[PDB]
Amino acid sequence: MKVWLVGAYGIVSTTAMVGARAIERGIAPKIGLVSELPHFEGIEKYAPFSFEFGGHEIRLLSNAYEAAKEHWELNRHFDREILEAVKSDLEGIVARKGTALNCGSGIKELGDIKTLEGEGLSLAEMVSRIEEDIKSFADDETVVINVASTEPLPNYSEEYHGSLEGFERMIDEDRKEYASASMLYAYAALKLGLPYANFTPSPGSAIPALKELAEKKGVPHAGNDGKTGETLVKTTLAPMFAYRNMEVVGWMSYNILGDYDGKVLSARDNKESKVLSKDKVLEKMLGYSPYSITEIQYFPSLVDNKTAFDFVHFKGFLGKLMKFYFIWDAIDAIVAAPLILDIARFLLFAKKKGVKGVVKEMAFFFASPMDTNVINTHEQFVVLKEWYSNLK
Amino acid sequence: MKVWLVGAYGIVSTTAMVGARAIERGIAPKIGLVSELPHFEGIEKYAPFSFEFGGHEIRLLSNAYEAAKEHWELNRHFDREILEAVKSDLEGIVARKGTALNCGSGIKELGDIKTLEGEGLSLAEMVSRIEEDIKSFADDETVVINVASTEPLPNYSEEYHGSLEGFERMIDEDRKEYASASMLYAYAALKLGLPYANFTPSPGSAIPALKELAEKKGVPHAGNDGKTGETLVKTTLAPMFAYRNMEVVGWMSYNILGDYDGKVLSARDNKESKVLSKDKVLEKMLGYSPYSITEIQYFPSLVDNKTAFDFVHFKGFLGKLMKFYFIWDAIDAIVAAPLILDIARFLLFAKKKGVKGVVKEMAFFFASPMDTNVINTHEQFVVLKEWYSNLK
Amino acid sequence: MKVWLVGAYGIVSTTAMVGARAIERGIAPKIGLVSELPHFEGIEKYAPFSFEFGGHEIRLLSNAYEAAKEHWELNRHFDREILEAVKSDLEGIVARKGTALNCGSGIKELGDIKTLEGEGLSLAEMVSRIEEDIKSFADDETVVINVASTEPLPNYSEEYHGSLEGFERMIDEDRKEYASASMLYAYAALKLGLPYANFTPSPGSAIPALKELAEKKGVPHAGNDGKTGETLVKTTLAPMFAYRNMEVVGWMSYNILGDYDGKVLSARDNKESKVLSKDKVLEKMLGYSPYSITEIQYFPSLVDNKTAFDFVHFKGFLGKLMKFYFIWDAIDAIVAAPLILDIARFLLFAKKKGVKGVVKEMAFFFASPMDTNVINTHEQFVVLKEWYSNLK
Amino acid sequence: MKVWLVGAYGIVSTTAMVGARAIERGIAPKIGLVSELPHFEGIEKYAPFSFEFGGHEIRLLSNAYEAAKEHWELNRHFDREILEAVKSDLEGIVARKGTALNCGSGIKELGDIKTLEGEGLSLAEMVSRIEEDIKSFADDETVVINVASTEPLPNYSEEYHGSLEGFERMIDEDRKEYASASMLYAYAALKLGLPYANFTPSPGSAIPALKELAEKKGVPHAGNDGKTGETLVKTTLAPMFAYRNMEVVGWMSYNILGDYDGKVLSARDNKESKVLSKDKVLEKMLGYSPYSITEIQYFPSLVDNKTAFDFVHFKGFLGKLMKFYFIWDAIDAIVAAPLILDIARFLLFAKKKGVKGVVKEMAFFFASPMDTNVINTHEQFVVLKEWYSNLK
Ligand SMILES: NC(=O)c1ccc[n+]([C@@H]2O[C@H](COP(=O)([O-])OP(=O)(O)OC[C@H]3O[C@@H](n4cnc5c(N)ncnc54)[C@H](O)[C@@H]3O)[C@@H](O)[C@H]2O)c1
Ligand SMILES: NC(=O)c1ccc[n+]([C@@H]2O[C@H](COP(=O)([O-])OP(=O)(O)OC[C@H]3O[C@@H](n4cnc5c(N)ncnc54)[C@H](O)[C@@H]3O)[C@@H](O)[C@H]2O)c1
Ligand SMILES: NC(=O)c1ccc[n+]([C@@H]2O[C@H](COP(=O)([O-])OP(=O)(O)OC[C@H]3O[C@@H](n4cnc5c(N)ncnc54)[C@H](O)[C@@H]3O)[C@@H](O)[C@H]2O)c1
Ligand SMILES: NC(=O)c1ccc[n+]([C@@H]2O[C@H](COP(=O)([O-])OP(=O)(O)OC[C@H]3O[C@@H](n4cnc5c(N)ncnc54)[C@H](O)[C@@H]3O)[C@@H](O)[C@H]2O)c1
Ligand code: NA
Ligand code: NA
Repeated sequence: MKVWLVGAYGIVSTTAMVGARAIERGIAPKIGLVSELPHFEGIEKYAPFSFEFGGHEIRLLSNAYEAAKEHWELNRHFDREILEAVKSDLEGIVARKGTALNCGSGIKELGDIKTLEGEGLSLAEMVSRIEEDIKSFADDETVVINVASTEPLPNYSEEYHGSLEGFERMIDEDRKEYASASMLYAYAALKLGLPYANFTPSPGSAIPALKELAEKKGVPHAGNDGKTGETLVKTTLAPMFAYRNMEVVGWMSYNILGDYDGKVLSARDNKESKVLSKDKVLEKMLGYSPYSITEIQYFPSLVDNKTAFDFVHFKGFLGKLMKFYFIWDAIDAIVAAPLILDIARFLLFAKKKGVKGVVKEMAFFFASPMDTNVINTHEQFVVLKEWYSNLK
Repeated sequence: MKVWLVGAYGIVSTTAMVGARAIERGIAPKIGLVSELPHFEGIEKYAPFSFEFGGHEIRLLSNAYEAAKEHWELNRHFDREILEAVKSDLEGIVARKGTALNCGSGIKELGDIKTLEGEGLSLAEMVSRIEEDIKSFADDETVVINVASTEPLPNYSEEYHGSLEGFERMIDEDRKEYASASMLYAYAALKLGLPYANFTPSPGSAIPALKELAEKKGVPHAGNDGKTGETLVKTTLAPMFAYRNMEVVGWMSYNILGDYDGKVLSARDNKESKVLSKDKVLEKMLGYSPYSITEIQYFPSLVDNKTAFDFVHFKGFLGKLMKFYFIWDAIDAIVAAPLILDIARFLLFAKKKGVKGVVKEMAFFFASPMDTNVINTHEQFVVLKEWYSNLK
Repeated sequence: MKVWLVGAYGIVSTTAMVGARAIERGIAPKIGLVSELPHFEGIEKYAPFSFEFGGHEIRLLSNAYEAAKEHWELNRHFDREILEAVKSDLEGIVARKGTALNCGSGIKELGDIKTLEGEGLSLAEMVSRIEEDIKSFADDETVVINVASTEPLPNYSEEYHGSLEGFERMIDEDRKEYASASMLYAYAALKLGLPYANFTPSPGSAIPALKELAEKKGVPHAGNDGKTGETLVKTTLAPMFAYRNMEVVGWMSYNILGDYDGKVLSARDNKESKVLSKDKVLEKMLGYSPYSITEIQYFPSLVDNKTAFDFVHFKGFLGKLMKFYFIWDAIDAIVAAPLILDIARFLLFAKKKGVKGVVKEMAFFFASPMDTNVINTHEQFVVLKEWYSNLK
Repeated sequence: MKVWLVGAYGIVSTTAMVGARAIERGIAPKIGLVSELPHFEGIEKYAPFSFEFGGHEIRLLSNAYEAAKEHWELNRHFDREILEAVKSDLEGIVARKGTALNCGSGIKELGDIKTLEGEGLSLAEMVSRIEEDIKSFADDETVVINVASTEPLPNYSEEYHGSLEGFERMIDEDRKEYASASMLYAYAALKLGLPYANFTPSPGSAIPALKELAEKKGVPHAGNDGKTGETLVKTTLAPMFAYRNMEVVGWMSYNILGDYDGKVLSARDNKESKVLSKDKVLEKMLGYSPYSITEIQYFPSLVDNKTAFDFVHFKGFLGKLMKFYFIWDAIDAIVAAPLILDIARFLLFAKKKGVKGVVKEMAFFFASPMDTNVINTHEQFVVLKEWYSNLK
């Protein structure tokens, strides 16, 4: 299958590419791949483990190997022998210039960038380049996945976001104020009849306009925002207090990280998308609102080794207060990268099975899952297993 | 309903009694009570929130109020106004002298004790006092729950434990070597047609002899070992790694506590029952065996404020190792005490609904649940909800 | 001796008062009192353990017992028997209405307040009430200590802060813009020839104008900002990396707390005083600047139980990076309150020994110590011991 | 200078060798070297940064490069380019067969070993091989440092350990029962007039017999047991509670590690040497005995990445209990290896300055420092600085 990655030179993107190749060459295990669990045996009938890659970027590098290597130098998150083994493969992956339209002040942290909008292109002209890029690469087994930097909250517009007609009128009118890069890539993917997933808390296809487009086109889509680390633990652990009839009175989540993701998320406007995603999970599992504080701060020495410190203050029998602490220490690209490959496979599977619109049953992968109130990790995994079984 | 508590003067026992009374008087909330979750509405039809208490003990105190107060002085785990409010009530609860037969070297840590066996009584004579004590208290809504100190592993015997006939032959023969206090209390309870639960990892009714007895008598029973803190987190969290196809390579669980439970568990023979319970959970959820280390050490300054430190070392994508730490800081009697009341209620419910034998669907309460391979906290809670629904 | 406490109804203030009385009555130990260490034996010759209290406040309560009780209800940070024992004593302590001039937006978090400036009083008129309040209480063994809410950074003024003449010209001119409450209380104390200490990071007497005043008057003064918890650990631990020739590349300090101090510090302008104090310590001990992030966030369930999470990322041999984490869990008023009594005693001692100006050798108590580059806790304690020895 | 390393193929030993070479070649910084702090400028006059290596071992490898590489494969604790750069250098370092006499049951965990005693050699014959090995390598700038596996407590003997005459009588009598490998290597080193240091808690030269020998020969010696991680933090932090007149009521230290050191220390007899060293530090800094629990458990996934979890329970003002937690996450060989080079340099310095007997002022490096009650890290560092200054 083919995967078009928006933000193709990112650490998550390049690790997914390195990882695909290393597994295909038989020099890495299948650990971390949800699609490789016994319950999903038979997936390879519709979505075998075989990947070709293309994508959009705004940072300037020659190919995905120079990109993967840049990240590897700072993080060393796979062995040099894996880097060497996948070199000629990744050297052949060359991203196309994309759009960073309305992607927030955090974008400046990426350094040297080139964009479609910086060429003077209108919305219609940008959509045409984006679509030409993708359609030149795409086949009948192609999926588009957004792993680009996190955008700020979009400028609100009922008219331009509320219906596909309104959104297409937005493009016709070149009303850039109400468009963001993530909507334009999603629009392009769905217009081309290609399954789409959003690994970020940027809007992407999560607006009614694009939800309507996906349904009309009969195209499956999924998101938003990878649930890889702290939020995974949060949606696994929070239910434990509810099952035991305890009240969570306070929940602190402090996340520190470096690298390009920490760098963009350090900006107050970009950060807001992520912070809301992380916070709002508690109410959806508990029914009520614990005093919740969630922060992300740049901490350059950690690079891609995002560390989270959580503190849960909870009441039990006779109103007595008690304390739980956790510290999560992992490489963000390690927990994220296989999920990209898993999502591509589940999207292709769903496409072949005639699924269209929001694949709500893919909630398990996401911190802000579209069209569902299933947030509990355990319930989500059951829903994913049962969905697949019902379609296999 | 009536509850006979073996280890009636313990901190868990006395807190359950204090808590029952405080709720009944309307000066405490219902927080911590699983039987009070919306899904279990209607339980009060069969098991209303109303408790009378008796029990067995070996430590010397006048009544359960002097006992509750002893623990309260060191822990202060409920307000003085709760202590005062429940005083005359608990003053009327007077334990009967029980047996500490083969309850391990840790028993010495309890200080001044008196026992049935120290009177020179045979197994048959001890069973008769135990049964006379219970039957004098019991009615048709009475349950027996063991919350006594944790015993060592029992002396192995196929003959005396393997069948009810063999066990009754053991008593007839006064073969004390193959009996423990927890089996004798369980035997007495089941012989009297009373539902029984074991909040400890002592054998209790978890031997084939007594399992056979419960079935024959048509009596429901449950256990073993309250899952209140570290083991709860372990059975909630471990599944998260499996769902994400990660390998747990190492799991450290270090528990430090004081008070009488830490004191008895400091003894190497008693400790073994608990350590096995805590450890064996991982394999049953994962399918394989992470390098697992579990320890309990006495630490007197903490008193009943058991603190656990856990460290999970795990592999993900491309074999990369990552780290998760947690620290649990709670009052053991706070997380345990409502479960005693919940168990009494669910046992009475099951009794009225014609349930008999091991109530495997009560696994949710226990670290070593009898007759089940359902260990996952989420699966256990679903099983408990579905069980109740199917019987309501 | 007598102690005038600015912010007399605060949790630190009222705990110091409760604590003084309880020790004097012989129902509490002397634990926590630096002035009670063997090395300071003989202090009682000049500053015996004997305290009378008065002070300024802006929150509305009848006396210091109602104030201490308000905090005790939420925190329970000493036993009810201590509360009862010190009741009639604290009932006789009645604060006088003070000034909250330019004390930042965080002041609004205190609820119902009354102030001198809200009466329409000029700077000269306010200074006269403040001075009349203090001088009516003061004797030849009286000290003034500021434990009021933390102020924002003051409005900068070379002219009005740079010399005593400029500062007195500020008052004559009623130029409120360049005055804050903490400077006015400090001015009043020093004008009255009374030793002064600032337990907060508010400016207080730490401006050249007031430093000049203290010298002229021959009066000892000390500050700023109690070093009680996270910053104490930081100044104890940081030196360990320097001694071992390791480079600290990153230091995260995250502090969460509730109660009135967390409430005022939640305001972005007030918070800035504290955050700078906490951060700048590293450079002064290390010679260089680790990437340092320090935050304080309100977290109401913790009340006065401030919890800090720190993360130290450090390089050693061959440039290899390593990790250290700590979690501090204490009651802020517990670590602060004895230091108030200690400071009063050391200030009276210094006064009797003819010390005047900044008592730099009291650095040990403070996170922003005036007139010194001694920050290391170990060096500070040696300096304090040697200072006292040289004057005893 | 030359350094003879007992346990030459260990991870600490081989990292010190790799590190020496990498610095000398100018491809690594001087971070981690105490001898490279500004205060020790001028050391290079007597002990320049220049190292040749030999040593004793019992595990079977061809040379120190194959040994360093074995550890590097599992730990990756320096870059492959460092490994490559120092290859031909380390290939030329070939250990001589040593003795593992009375080195405990933990020795079995090392796998395939060959020893002098396994040849049938008496004590006198073994001492002669050990001495011939060392004297063939040694010059006038040679030091012997023990970095071999930790031994159990020795068999007690006043006669054979109490005086040099008694110890030499032990050898003459071939009384192996009262000798251990570490005493024999130390004896050999001192008999040859060579400075000696013990990086382990094995006895080494810390018996009166050998202390007497070192004095007679006019030879400087140092130890015992590297203070690199948890014990360093403990001796840095404990003083903070004393300075503030707080009582430490409990201190938990839990250490988990893998690799050969964790493997040998997993044995109950070997472990005892280390556990006593770690524990006894508190009393020497505090004057009293907090309830202290210290454990070391094998945890193979961590390899040389020893992780410690500490919990400090402490009383302050009014007897209120408070909590401090730390987690130490480092590579043991990283914090240890430069100290080996530092110790060699300080020993050579002391030798040239006419120092003889126990160099008590090297306490700073050690968890069980010989001939001193200075345990506080801050006091130790001052003593080290002042010692050097007084001799430079
Ligand atoms: N565990 C995780 O790493 C994780 C978890 C949840 C969400 N996410 C989200 O996934 C995304 C990728 O994470 P990452 O660590 O790889 O970040 P990254 O910065 O390394 O990669 C993102 C890439 O996108 C490019 N980019 C930014 N805006 C673009 C645009 N408009 N069009 C095309 N390219 C653009 C950047 O130049 C960069 O190369 C981020 O949004 C992140 O917040 C990551
Ligand atoms: N969170 C928890 O507190 C928790 C969780 C799981 C299991 N448990 C188990 O529940 C039990 C109670 O815990 P606790 O903190 O109340 O301990 P506890 O020591 O305070 O109470 C146990 C009581 O049992 C009495 N006893 C001991 N052996 C007896 C015997 N053979 N017959 C009659 N009485 C006997 C003791 O004197 C004591 O009063 C322990 O076995 C404990 O390990 C507790
Ligand atoms: N461990 C610690 O508690 C600690 C450590 C370092 C610094 N401090 C500082 O000490 C101070 C007291 O801490 P706390 O917990 O008692 O806070 P608190 O809010 O309980 O007490 C401060 C009191 O000052 C009063 N106040 C505010 N502004 C005033 C003004 N201008 N004039 C007179 N009264 C005023 C408030 O009404 C309040 O009663 C705070 O500034 C705090 O940041 C505390
Ligand atoms: N941070 C630290 O690594 C640290 C801190 C304090 C103390 N120490 C001590 O330093 C020593 C070395 O630590 P390590 O991690 O390198 O352990 P290691 O096991 O890797 O190295 C020790 C070497 O000594 C050899 N050995 C054992 N007994 C011997 C004997 N009698 N004669 C000659 N060789 C022998 C072993 O084969 C091994 O190669 C251990 O005793 C350890 O406990 C280490
Ligand atoms: Na805690
Ligand atoms: Na870590």
